[PDB]
Amino acid sequence: MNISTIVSNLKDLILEVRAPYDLEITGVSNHSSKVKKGDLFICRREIIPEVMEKGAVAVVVEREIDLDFPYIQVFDSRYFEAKVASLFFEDPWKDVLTFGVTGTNGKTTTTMMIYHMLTSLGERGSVLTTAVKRILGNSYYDDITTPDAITILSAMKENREGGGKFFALEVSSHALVQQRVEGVRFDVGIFTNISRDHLDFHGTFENYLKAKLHLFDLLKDDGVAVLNESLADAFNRKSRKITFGTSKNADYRLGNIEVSWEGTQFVLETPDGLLKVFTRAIGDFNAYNAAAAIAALHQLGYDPKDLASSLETFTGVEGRFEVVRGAKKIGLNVVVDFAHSPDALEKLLKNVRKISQGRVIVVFGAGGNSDRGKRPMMSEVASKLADVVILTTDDPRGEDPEQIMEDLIKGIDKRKPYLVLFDRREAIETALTIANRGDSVVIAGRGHERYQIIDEEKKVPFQDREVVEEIIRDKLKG
Ligand SMILES: Nc1ncnc2c1ncn2[C@@H]1O[C@H](COP(=O)(O)OP(=O)(O)O)[C@@H](O)[C@H]1O
Ligand SMILES: [Mg+2]
Repeated sequence: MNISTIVSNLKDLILEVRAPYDLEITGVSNHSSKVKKGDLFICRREIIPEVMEKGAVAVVVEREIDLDFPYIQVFDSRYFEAKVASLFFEDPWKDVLTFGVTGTNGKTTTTMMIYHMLTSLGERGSVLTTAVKRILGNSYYDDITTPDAITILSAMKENREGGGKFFALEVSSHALVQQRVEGVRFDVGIFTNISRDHLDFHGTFENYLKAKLHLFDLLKDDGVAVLNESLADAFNRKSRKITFGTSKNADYRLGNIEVSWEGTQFVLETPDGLLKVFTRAIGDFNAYNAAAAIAALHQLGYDPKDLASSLETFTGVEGRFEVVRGAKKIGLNVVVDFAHSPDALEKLLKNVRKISQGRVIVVFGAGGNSDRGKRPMMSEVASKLADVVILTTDDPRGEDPEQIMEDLIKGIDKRKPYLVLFDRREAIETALTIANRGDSVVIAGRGHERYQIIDEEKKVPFQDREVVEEIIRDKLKG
């Protein structure tokens, strides 16, 4: 990539070029920590001198630099980033069936199903969500809540070069703001749901919604919008719509949801046929995720029946309704989830409620340095929908843990039996003991998380699911 190529292709973003038509560019980077030699560095709104010695050929910037150094000055750094990136990796999206999945809820599950449902129906590609990155064959499991434009596009160019014709990507409501995914074009576009409350919230609801529709700008004029029925009319653009839902007039229409410890069983009316679907993952919410997929997928002449038979193998996402099926070995069934909203909490308990023929006991705490006030109402939820509530320490990052517990304690209905134990290890041990023949013990807050973060920097090992299994191995022992 010449600078001549950049300027040429992307001229209108660029305000002023003070740089040789020459400076071949070898890579792109956003953090100083990460600069290679020859890369172009993009300075987001002192460091300039630093990043140049580290080996930077030139630097993008939003205001006048005034330094001896080769620099493209742009109208909007962050946008520019996306766009450049798309070039330097050479638009990896044209060659690969790309999927973007946004919504308030169900991003990860829906994306992961797509992923699973393609590999499983034979095929090779790549997924990239919050919870699971699989870069080609590799499941490079690691640090992916802080990806930018370059990291995503990077990872789509491994996919294509390594010969996969599809990339399944979760489009965070966050990420549409960054503009992380602005240099992309998607072949399909799933929009799962939208909350009218004050979950996932920026402005009013219209600002909240509009920003989530933007995805469909970023959509190939070839490809399709896969929409929730309840958002039918909101679709302000002019492209292919496929609806799903329960209304009798949605393109794909899902029916008799039947959640049980074997999983969600539902019945989906495709607009050419009709079929049983069984996912193994538990939760009624899992039917609008499944439906959204069998739609998007089958909107490319994949035989439905066969797609539907895919979902059978899908056993949820690690840390999301993870049943410790290995607990029946005692006398109990145990659920690990990650719920850190009043909301996910409620959904969970209702589902364990439906599915559980017995008492439901809930171990949870709250994370340091999220909302301080959404805390006592998290307890409020659990105080209602659960027979016994065991309150334990979570990841009190910065926060002093006993100054979290106070905040949580207010929402507990003091009339019902609640129990407070500040050591997660003992909370869990206890709940297993006080719970009976065939009760359900649910542990929330953490999920697949691998350490408990007490100190900003000082953290001990604690895998929620595993400690459970540990205590069970120990009880059975004697
Ligand atoms: N279609 C849906 N409608 C309502 N709630 C959902 C849906 N899909 C998932 N959820 C719930 O929302 C929470 C987060 O969903 P998740 O699959 O993690 O998407 P995200 O990655 O956007 O959080 C989960 O605890 C789950 O119970
Ligand atoms: Mg998420």
